[PDB]
Amino acid sequence: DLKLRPLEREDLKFVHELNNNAHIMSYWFEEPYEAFVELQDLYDKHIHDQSERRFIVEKDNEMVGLVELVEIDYIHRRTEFQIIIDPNYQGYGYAAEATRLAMDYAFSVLNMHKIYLVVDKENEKAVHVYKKVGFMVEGELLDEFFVDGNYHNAIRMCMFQKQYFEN
Amino acid sequence: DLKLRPLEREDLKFVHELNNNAHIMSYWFEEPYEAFVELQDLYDKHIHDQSERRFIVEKDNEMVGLVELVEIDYIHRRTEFQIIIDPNYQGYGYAAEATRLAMDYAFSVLNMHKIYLVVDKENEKAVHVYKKVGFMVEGELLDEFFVDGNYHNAIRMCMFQKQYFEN
Amino acid sequence: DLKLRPLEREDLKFVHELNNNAHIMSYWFEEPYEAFVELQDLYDKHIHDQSERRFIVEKDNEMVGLVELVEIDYIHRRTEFQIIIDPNYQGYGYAAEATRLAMDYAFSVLNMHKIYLVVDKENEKAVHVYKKVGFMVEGELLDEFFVDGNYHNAIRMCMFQKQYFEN
Amino acid sequence: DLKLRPLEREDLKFVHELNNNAHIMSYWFEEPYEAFVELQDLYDKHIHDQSERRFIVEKDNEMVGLVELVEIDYIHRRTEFQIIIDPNYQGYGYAAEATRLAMDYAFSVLNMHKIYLVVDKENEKAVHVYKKVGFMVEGELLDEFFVDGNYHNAIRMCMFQKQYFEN
Amino acid sequence: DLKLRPLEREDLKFVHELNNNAHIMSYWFEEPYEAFVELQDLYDKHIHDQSERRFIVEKDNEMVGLVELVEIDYIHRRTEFQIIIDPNYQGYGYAAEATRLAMDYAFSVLNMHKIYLVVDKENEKAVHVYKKVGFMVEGELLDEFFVDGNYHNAIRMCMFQKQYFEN
Amino acid sequence: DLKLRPLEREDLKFVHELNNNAHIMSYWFEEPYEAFVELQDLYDKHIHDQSERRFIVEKDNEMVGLVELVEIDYIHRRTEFQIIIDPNYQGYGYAAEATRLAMDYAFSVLNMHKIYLVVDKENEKAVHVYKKVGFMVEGELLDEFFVDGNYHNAIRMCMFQKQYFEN
Amino acid sequence: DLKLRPLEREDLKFVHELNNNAHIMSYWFEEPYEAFVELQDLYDKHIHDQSERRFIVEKDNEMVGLVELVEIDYIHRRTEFQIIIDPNYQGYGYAAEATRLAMDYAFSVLNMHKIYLVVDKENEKAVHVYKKVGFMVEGELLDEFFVDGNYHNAIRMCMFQKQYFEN
Amino acid sequence: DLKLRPLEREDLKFVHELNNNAHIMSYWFEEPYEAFVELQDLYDKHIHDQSERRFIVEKDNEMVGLVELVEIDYIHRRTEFQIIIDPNYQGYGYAAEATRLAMDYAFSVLNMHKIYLVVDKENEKAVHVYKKVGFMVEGELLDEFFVDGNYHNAIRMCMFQKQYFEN
Amino acid sequence: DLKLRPLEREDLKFVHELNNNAHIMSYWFEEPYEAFVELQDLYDKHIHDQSERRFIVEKDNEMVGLVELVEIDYIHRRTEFQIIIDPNYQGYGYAAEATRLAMDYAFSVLNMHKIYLVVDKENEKAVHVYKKVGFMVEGELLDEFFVDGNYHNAIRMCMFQKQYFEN
Amino acid sequence: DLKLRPLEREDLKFVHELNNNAHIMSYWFEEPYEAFVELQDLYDKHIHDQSERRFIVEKDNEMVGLVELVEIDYIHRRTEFQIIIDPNYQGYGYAAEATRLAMDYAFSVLNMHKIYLVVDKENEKAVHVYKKVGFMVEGELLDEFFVDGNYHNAIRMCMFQKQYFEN
Amino acid sequence: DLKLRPLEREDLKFVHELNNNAHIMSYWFEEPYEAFVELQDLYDKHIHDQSERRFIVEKDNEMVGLVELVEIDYIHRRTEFQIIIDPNYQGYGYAAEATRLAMDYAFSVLNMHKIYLVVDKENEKAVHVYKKVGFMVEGELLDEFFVDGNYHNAIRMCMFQKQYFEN
Amino acid sequence: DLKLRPLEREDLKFVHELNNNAHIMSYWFEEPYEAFVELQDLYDKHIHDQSERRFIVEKDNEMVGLVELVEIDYIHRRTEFQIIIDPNYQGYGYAAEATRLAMDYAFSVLNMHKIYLVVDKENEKAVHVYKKVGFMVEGELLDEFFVDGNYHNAIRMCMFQKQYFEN
Repeated sequence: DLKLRPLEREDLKFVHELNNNAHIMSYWFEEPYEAFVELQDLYDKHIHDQSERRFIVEKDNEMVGLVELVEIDYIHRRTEFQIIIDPNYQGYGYAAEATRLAMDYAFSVLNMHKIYLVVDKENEKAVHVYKKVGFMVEGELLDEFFVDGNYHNAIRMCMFQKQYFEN
Repeated sequence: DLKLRPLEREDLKFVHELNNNAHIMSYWFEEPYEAFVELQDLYDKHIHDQSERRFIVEKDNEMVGLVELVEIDYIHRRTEFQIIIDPNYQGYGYAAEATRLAMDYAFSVLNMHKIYLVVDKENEKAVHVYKKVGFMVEGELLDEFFVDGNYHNAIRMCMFQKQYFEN
Repeated sequence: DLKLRPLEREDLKFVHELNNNAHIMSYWFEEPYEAFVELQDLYDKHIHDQSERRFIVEKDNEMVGLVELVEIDYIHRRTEFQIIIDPNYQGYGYAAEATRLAMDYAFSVLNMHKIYLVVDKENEKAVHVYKKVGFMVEGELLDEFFVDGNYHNAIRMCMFQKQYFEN
Repeated sequence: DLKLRPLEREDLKFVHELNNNAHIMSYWFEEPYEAFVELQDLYDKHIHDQSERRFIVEKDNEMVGLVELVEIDYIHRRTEFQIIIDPNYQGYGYAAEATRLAMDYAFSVLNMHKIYLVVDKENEKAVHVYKKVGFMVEGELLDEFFVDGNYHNAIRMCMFQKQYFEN
Repeated sequence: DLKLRPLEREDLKFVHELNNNAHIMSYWFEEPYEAFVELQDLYDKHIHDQSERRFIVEKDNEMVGLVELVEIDYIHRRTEFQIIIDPNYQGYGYAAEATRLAMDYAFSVLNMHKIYLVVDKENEKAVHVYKKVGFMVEGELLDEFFVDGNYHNAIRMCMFQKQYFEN
Repeated sequence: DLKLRPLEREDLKFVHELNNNAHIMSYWFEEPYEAFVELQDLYDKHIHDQSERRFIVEKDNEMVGLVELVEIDYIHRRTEFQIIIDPNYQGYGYAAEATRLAMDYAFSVLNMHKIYLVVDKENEKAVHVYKKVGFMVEGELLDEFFVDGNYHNAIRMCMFQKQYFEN
Repeated sequence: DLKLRPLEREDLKFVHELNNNAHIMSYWFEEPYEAFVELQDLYDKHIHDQSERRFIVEKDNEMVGLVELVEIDYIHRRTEFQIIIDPNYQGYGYAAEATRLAMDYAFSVLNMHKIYLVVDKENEKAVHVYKKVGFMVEGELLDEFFVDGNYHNAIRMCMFQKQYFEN
Repeated sequence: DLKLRPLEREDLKFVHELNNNAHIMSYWFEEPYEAFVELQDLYDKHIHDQSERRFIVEKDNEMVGLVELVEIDYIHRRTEFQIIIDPNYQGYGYAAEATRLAMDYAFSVLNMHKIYLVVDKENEKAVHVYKKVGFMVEGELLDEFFVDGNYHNAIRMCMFQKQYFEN
Repeated sequence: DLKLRPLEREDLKFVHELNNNAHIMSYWFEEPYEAFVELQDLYDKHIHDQSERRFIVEKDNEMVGLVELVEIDYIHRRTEFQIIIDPNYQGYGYAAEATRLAMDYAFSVLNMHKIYLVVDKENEKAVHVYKKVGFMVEGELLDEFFVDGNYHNAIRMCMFQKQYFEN
Repeated sequence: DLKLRPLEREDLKFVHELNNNAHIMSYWFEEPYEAFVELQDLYDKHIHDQSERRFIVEKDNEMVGLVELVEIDYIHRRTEFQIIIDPNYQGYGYAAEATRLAMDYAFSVLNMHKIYLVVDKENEKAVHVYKKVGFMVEGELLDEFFVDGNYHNAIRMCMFQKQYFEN
Repeated sequence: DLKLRPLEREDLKFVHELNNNAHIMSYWFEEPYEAFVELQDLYDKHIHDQSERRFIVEKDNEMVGLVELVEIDYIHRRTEFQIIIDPNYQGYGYAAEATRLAMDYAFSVLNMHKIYLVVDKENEKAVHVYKKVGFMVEGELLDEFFVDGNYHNAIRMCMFQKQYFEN
Repeated sequence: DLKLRPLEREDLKFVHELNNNAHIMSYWFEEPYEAFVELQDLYDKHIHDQSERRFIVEKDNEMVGLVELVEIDYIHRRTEFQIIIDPNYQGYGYAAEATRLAMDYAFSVLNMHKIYLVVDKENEKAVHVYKKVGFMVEGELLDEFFVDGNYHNAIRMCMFQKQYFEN
């Protein structure tokens, strides 16, 4: 069955391969990086930084994706969620299960009150998967991302602890 | 007439006095601080950090407030705006003029495409001043801030470069 | 009226005097200290450590005591509380008022779920103060502290967020 | 026969595996860690820190678990005890034997006056093991740990030097 | 098909060979270097410097050249472009294709307003390539470079964002 | 008579005032700075950097402006020139005299082959000053600077060693 | 009445004056020192070292001597005791009272099991004062100290916690 | 024949194996250590420290034990002696020969005036071997060591240079 | 054909072998060195130092010598020249060709105005090769070098850029 | 009478004032400097560097000039000599006396074999003073210095130990 | 009466004046120094170095000279002695009295076996002083020091512990 | 034939073996060392220290001994000499030949005026070797070295430059 495990430094190569194929502008603890050694230096720099928690999503000891809890705020008890899945594993529905795992970790382990995520308004699939797992649309950010030649809006969706526990 | 000038280290005391009276949870380059020496250490640490630009708002060589451009993104050309004015100067309408100064700096000097801000949904004054100076409501963030005993929603408002230049 | 303000480095001298007359074995972020320069070095070392919050409790710009929230756990949302009042102010009831200030900060600002404290079972007046302000006895720790020649029991008392909000 | 030996750096991998399968929120000298390199850096940082002693409990040159004496206070002569046994060894009674080993070390080598431990009140089998080896119930901590979705009480149990020497 | 990928540290050897056969006076973040270890030290020093972006241009997992965006100015939104192709690949037109790749990255990802480059006025084939891909002649710099015994003029050529988007 | 002297650290305050009233986006060894302590740290960091030479232009022990030779290239023997005069001294012709001083230093002391400068094409009075002192127009840079709301062209002007020596 | 207080860095001068007149071979955390700046550097180096505790002996806010607990062993619960009194205060019997204060601190605060001291066998006064306050002779060390031209034996005397508490 | 040689870092493993089997509380330049990497760090820290000299005791290039001269005092010309022999080599009488080697080194090379050692009063074998090689009983230290559940006295024995040279 | 290439750190061994057989007093950036690790440390220390440029002289990927441009003065545009050739390659006339290569680099790449060298007045071969390639005698330095038992004079020879370009 | 004394850091200001009025290109341990703080940093960096010795030339506790022994070679026993005298003291003949003092120091204290100096061939005064004190012309360096618009030759003069001692 | 006291850092100025008027080539822990800041840096570097002991010799709280014990060898128990007295005090015999003070310190405190000193064979008055206080001539070192133009012999004189104790 | 070569770091092992079998108290730049890593650290620390020169004396690429020039004084032009030959080579006369090699280096390369050495007066064969190669007896040092139980005299022998050149 699908599993989460803490992200190890030895896994960074895999992570890089991910961020290579999906996009070109990747960040680590909100600092931008392009090359693998950049990613390694940021990892070493933020080794004990508790503002972000990252998990490898595994299927029978096989690395199939990455879950990221970023901008963790332990006073307002909220965190932003980001998920990436290897395109060699699309169709198995792993996105929803990994999102559910991350929801369980954030609400049941981290004792968070709110989870939120931001998707491009073109990616209607992402909006449907996230509505599937229980997210509600919270806002529409105007020209939030300059994507390949022009500005794109984004959908911010959110979900809360007590709503999650009762499902 | 009202003026902006670059924030100097020697001004930090004033800043602290501000953040003392208005709230209790203050940040510097997204790191939290309580005491004055904490603020000084963060200032020294982020001295050349260009992700945030801060200005003292002056009235005839008198310090009346603070303007902050934070989360500056030079690729997506956006920045978040925060303003604080000494309560010994409320009524003179300095909030709107300082916001206009910051708008001019961000759009005409920094060449930003978008400015946005976030206010508590209780502060209906802030919503009206910002609508006055031309901001449009962009979203409503749900239980975004734990404020003195319970969660509060927030209004995210925004404004764009070309809209600004034509007014 | 009685108020809290963030502990500044320039206040450490006052703190030292307190911990000198009241106790002889004092700690700073769980490290022991005796001399003033020890306290200063510990302060500088733990300047941004968010596991402890310290406040000077002031009466009309006069320093009257110290409030400490220590062992702050932002996942289990609990913190231990320690209070010291200058013995030149007994009778004004400043202990209970400062404890109430600290309760408001912990429950309404820090969003804590539980506050707890430990007192010597000899000091029945502290137990009476804390029962007054709403703490409940939670346990009795056996021979927890070696006090002036022999072991003493201690009372662990606690209070919870919603019970505080309903009173 | 079962034995203790000092924890070596080369053993950390084993330790990690333990803390991975048993828990997800693990600490090293009261600092939290998730990944293996985090554990290694914390180990290196607290190499000579005498506030904690850790032992590998071995059965015929085979690593079967971990004993931890933490929060060692050499003035009040007390320490908290934590034990972990690989779940591949339930039934051999290794928990009680390792706990007895740790008692002998703490009382006969460290010259401690008191040992205490904290267990979830759900795990009645740990309470039974510790009552077997001579621990007495000392207190019940209310909502001390947020465990998988809700707060749990905890049992604090303790044992003293002369009572151990007479048994 | 021809592609760009982020320059890795492990690629520096290839880069060196390029800059050795093509030129003898090479720079890295505007600091001069001759030997391989010089290049490595400069790379390590400017690892997170965002004023330059470098890409390996690859043809079917084979390293065929180097693209450099230097003097990146995120306020005036302009960058200088430099291209190198292994002389073992003349005729395949890789210069123009790599330049087009770099244009797409600069205008569509970096949100740049202007790209410019400087060529020796002797190399009319580079001027022809750049005119092909859409660059316009902007100026003639007088005796800008001392080349093999005497001074040479240089052609500064440029291209703008909307003109690129409409072609 | 007007004279040049080496820029001292104790002069930085004056420099700041200049760059504050004249511009808002100022650089030091091509790194941007806003506040005074930023300028001081940059000065200390580039103390022995020989790529830039800065002089205070003085009139009878009175500080009247700043001359900067930047981007000094000792192989191609060229340098860019920047001049600032306190606006309290317009009419005395100090700009041209200071520029002549800088020409003498660059051509007769530094043994430079070429001097160049860049001006906004709006400022026809600077172009007139520089044409007076012997500079020739070399090029027109298109939309090189984003100035107060829109892009401006710039004039690049230059002068050579032997032409200077024969005049 | 006579008092102990923690040794402050600002007191080191006084300490030096002591160690100047009594002997010529003085140590700080078992490292030898002669000059005042040597003493200051050792103090700074061992600032948090808990193997030695030092107290200023005060008479009505007047510095009259020094108490030192050295070679503190928190496992075997023993410490060596050293006392020095300003010769401008001999006759008042301050030696015995300061020794009694130090005994109370070691046995009642530090929870020590044994105190011991070593005196030259010539100093028969020291042997009588220490026998007065309850020390028993424990051993005679042969040629233990080379004193001003020849070797001297030493008397090691000791006293235990339970013996102290019952007097 | 039996030999001494300087202790090398590469020998530390052997040393650890010794201190593992004999006792559980081991020190290096008076700092306590448990694990092998702790021992290595202390060795590196005190590499040039001349207050202790350590020798490997060898029998035909085979490591059979360890000799330690600690607390070396070059002014009073004395040193404490400690010897450990692998229990796989008991019976060959190597203890006395290694002690004789160390005596020769201390008196004939180091020019020491006095050697002393401390043994548990239970180890009557150690007292007889040391009396055999010429040590005289010097004192009996009361409850000097907390050994496995209760306090033990110790015998301090010593021997002098001129007495040694004449035997 | 004979070639120059930038000196790499991996070549230092070869260099050492050279400086071993020819002389005994060798320098690196004017600091003296004897052993190989000394040379490596100097190389690492002066890695980016542009006051000296060194080239390996190669014959068909075979290392046959070393060219050194030292005391490079970019203001007076002069540099001292030193050449060393492996004695296993004497007779092929490589000295003159390597000197010609270095002349071309200094005059045509570095834009130097003057090259000079210093030879022992005994080495009449060196004077003839250098006169062959176009050097003119510039001076005779008296007792400039203490060579193997007595002082030797030296011949300083020089050549200029324009003289070189016209041959 | 005229005196030499070791150059103190507190004298650097005077030195700067010298190097300000005479020339514009000044060096310290062969590194170039312009500003006073540059000179201070070089002084601190080369504080124990014995390759250069500098003396203040004093007339009745009044600072009148500077003597520099540079490029000191302790193997070939030679040093270059440089002298600067305040123009407010020209005519008193202090140049020759300071040169004689420096000659005595170099030959009689430093045990040097040769002193040499280099002067511009225009300064015929310097050649006559140095011939006066006993220097012999050793060489004429061609276009050695680029001086204010064109190249100048230099005269290198020298003098030897035994010649000096016999006068 | 004449006395010794440990050399303080604040005394270095006095020391400098001494070594300036008496000599010109002075050393500190065998490193050479000329200027005052050199002496201060050397002092700070060798602060805890026990190979040298320095004393100010004082007459009624007035600084009259310097005593130095250098090259202290605690194994061979020997030290070299150097003495300096302000020339404003010749006739009072302070040299011999200070030398006797130093003898008492070396033989009675440091437990040295031998003291030795080296004087120029010209100074027969120092040889007479040292013969007076009990030194014996031990050797004549040939051309040991280059003194003001030529080599001088030196007298090495010595004294031993028991001979001192019997006089 | 016998030759000298510069001591490399990779040779230290050999050196250690020498100093182990010949002596037990060995020094490196006058700092004492026992173990191999001590020697390595001392070597690394004094890598560029020019006060000592060390050579491996080799016979046909075979390491046969060590030559050391220590206490090199470049002002008084003297150095102490120390020689060690592997005892597996007695009879070949390598001591005298290596000493002659060292003489040639010191007098003909280093331009030294005097060489001196110190031998135990017991070793008459070293005195005979050194008298053979031209050393003259200069002095007899009394009880200079504590050797294996008692003090020994030493012979100081020397040789001068011109006497060497005439033989």
